[PDB]
Order: sequence, then C-alpha cells, then structure tokens
Amino acid sequence: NPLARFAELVATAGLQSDVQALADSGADDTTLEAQLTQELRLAHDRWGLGLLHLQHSARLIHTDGVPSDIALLVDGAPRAQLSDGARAIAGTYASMQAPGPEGRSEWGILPEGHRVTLRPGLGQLRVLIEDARDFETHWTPGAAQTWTRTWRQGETLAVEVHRPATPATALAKAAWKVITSIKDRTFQRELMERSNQVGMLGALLGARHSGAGDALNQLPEAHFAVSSAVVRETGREGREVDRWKAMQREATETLDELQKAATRRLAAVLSGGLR
Amino acid sequence: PLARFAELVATAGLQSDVQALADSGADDTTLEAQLTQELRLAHDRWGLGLLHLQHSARLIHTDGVPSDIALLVDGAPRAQLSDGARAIAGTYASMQAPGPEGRSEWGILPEGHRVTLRPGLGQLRVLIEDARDFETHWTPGAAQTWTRTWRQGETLAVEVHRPATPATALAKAAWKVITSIKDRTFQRELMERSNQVGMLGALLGARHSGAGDALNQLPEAHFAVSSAVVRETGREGREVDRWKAMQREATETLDELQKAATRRLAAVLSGGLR
Repeated sequence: NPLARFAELVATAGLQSDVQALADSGADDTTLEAQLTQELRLAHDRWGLGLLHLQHSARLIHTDGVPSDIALLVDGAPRAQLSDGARAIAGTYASMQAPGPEGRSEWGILPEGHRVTLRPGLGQLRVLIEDARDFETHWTPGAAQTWTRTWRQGETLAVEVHRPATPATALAKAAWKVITSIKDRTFQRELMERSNQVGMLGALLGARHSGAGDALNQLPEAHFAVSSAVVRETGREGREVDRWKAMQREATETLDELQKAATRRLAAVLSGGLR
Repeated sequence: PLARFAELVATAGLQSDVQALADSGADDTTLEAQLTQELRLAHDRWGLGLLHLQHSARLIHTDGVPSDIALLVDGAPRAQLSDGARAIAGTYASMQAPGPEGRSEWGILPEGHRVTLRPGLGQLRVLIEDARDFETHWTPGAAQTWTRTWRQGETLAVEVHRPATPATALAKAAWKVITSIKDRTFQRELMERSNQVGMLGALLGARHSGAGDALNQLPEAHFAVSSAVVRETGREGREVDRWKAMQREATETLDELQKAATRRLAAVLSGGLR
C-alpha cells in the first residue's frame, strides 16, 4: 500500500521502483530505506526543483509491523509523508525553492561560495575539471530551451541539464498530442476552439467523464514533472574533459527522452485513463 | 619568557612586540593573539613544511600567574619556551617530512588534488578567478627558488622557497667571513681545513675555544629562513595582477631575509661568540 504510492510518485521521474520487489524478497527495513532514498534522490535529479543543496532521504513508517506510510526527510528531519498526497508533498518542496526572474533555481548546489560565470569557451572548464577541487558553475545556455551547469563536490564531478517544465506545461503538451491525433476533423476543431477559452487540458477534460479532472488532481502526474537530468562521475574519470563532454551529452539525451516519454504517458492518461 | 620568544622569532627576521604589549596594560588573550601571530609569521619564514598544522601560543600559568609560553600544534601543547631553541627545533622536526630535494612533501591543504603547472598562467588564471580551494605543487624560479600557490577559503597565498637549513646558513656565513680575509695565506689555511672539518668548523677552529658551544646556545643555530608567504583575502584574492605582486613580494622578502641572515651570522662568527 505504502510502497505502491512511492512507486507511482517516482514514476513521474521515469523510475521503475524496486522497493516492492525488495520487500517481497526478504529485505529488512535498512535495505528498503536505502532503496527509498536512492530512488528519491534520482527523482529529485529529474524533477529539477533546485534542492540539490539539501540532503534527501526516506524512512518507513510501520503500524504493528506492516508498512503504512513513508516519511520524506530533508537534512535528517521529516518534512512530508506519502499519505499527505501529491499536492501537499509538492507544496512542501516548493516552499524550499528560490526561483529567479527567469524561473531557474537561484540556489547554489555547493555551500555558499564563488560560482563561475562561464564565458564562451572551454578553457575555464578545462582547468576546473583537471586541476581544481570543488567548483560550481552558474547556469549557461545549452540551446533548445536547455540550461546547464557543472560542479565538483569531493571526488564527484557532476553536470545538470535543465529544460523548464511544470506539470501544467507537461499536461498541455500531452493534451496537444491527443487533440492533433483526433481522426474526425469537426471534433478537433471545437477542441482547438475550446482550448482558446479554458486551455488545452480543460478542453480535453471536457471530452471525458465528469470528475476525470478531479481524478487527475490526486495523481502525482498533476504535481510533478521532469525538468532536469544529472550525470555524475567519481574517481579518475572526474578530471577528464572528454568524460565531462560525454556526461553532458548523456544528460541532454536523458532529459530529452524523459520528457518525450512523459508526453506519451500523460497522453495515455488523458485519453484512456482517469477511469 | 617573552624575551626568549623575541629571540626565537628574530631568527625569522621578526622584531617582537609582545614585551612592549605586556609592558602596557594588556590581557592574556591580547598577548596570546600577538604571540600566535608572530609564531605563524615565523613558521612562514622558517619554511618547515608545517602549513597543514595550526600553530598557536598560550601563556602557561604558575599558581595563576603567567610564567612561560607554550607552543601549540592543533590545539595540543607540544613545546615551551623555557626548554630552549634546540628542543623547539627538534619538536617541529619530528613533525616534519623533508623531501629528497630540500622541500616539503606534504600538502598545505588536506589530502587531495594538487596542480602540476604547465608553463604560463592559463591554469592559474582560472584557479585564482574561478575556482574555490586549490593547491599547486612546487614550480621552480630564478636563483634556485621554488614556488607554490594555494587558496583556502577566501585566502589566496603564495610561497617562494629557497632550501635553507641552519647548517647551510652557518656554512654560507662562514664562507662570507673567509672570503673577506685580507691575508691570502690565512684564507688558504681555513679553506684547506674546511675540506676536512667543513667551513663552519674551520672558522670556529680559528677563534676562541668556547665559540662552538656559545653558538649552540643561540637560536640562530637551530632555525633558518627558507621561505616567505604572502596572503590576500577578499575579492582581490581573485585577481591575477594581485597574485603577480604577491610572489614578487615573497621573492623579494625571501632574498632580503636570507642576505640579512648571512650578514648577521657572519658578524656573530667573526667578532661575537664571546
């Protein structure tokens, strides 16, 4: 019951959760909570809320054995629970954010220090990757509505690739996919006409049964979207620039695929689901 | 006491202000802050390679009243000024890790990556402007010197080091005296003996008989200047033009101290030690 709710939450970040399979295979609570933490941190790398300076963890909440809820922890303290619902969890994470005027996160990933303003070369990054210790770059454009940054913390080189997406943005792209794929022309004309009045999602929810938008609201797909992708590298490959170039290229392909897979899975919910 | 501390840091070319500070009305924390500041400046110039350790000085109280100065490493009392400069020099030498070429092997920062500089300032420009904490290996310069650069926190720092032991400095000052002898016959005699007993031994053999043991009492026979460190904080620690002035300042300080140490050492071995 509790694990299934967690698997549905992190599937909005593209994860297939292993926690129910580990619980059925005899793992204890320490192994389960380590996997819960692993999947929560991978989901926050992809949700892109700008909370990389915080430490995320999960713990099980039992009631006479028998897991009943999952506590979501930030820096060792519980801040939300899975029973709270998807809107309440996303609102707890939203009160931790600091957007700028262009919507991106203003927090540094590292503790408060010098962040690099990258000028149009690769010579700054070559010395920071090869020769430096902990460093962190500011956002720089990566094209295709994509913004990117690179940081080292200890032995771990990391790169984030970010394209901004809200759940309303992600559902609107899925609503456009369903409406454009409508076979009869007269029916899609009135939905395009209705999209000008109530938006694309509300026009597509007008062709479903009453309460489908209420059923969509209880889903984590209405409150969580993929906007980032993070690739990390530890050890000797962390100081090579050709590894970092393969890291950013991995994160861009991972971000583009996770957002396109989001568009299909949301369009299937708007067309066939919400029952 | 405070005078033995003043003689200890004078081997690093410092004129101590703790006696004038204590003659005026000043409390124990004011003295200990000035004692710590002069101790850290002395270790910058001594060049023992102990920059990874935190150095401090605290007054030792005898029945609640100060009586001696403890020398602390990482919060632990390890030495005291009443033991003399030989015991202080041996205590830090037990902490010391000398390399094969007269340089420290340990890093100043905690154990991590250190930069091997290529020729130029392409690496150091990004490291000074854009990076956080970093550390450079030794890179050579003119007149047998070696340089390294590091940032810790908001503090940029550069070190110019020329390897100098007190045995090297006493031999260098012995050559200063012998080459200034008017008699070419008496100069030939001293250098022919220096091949057997060394330059300092040959000079002390041609003085009074108690000159060697009087040299050992001096703190100059146990500490020598081998480095010079210049530091910068704030946003000017991320300017390259400040850094060029920094290792210029450190090279000129190292050269001025090592020539003033050779001169005052030569005056001790000639007419002093009585």
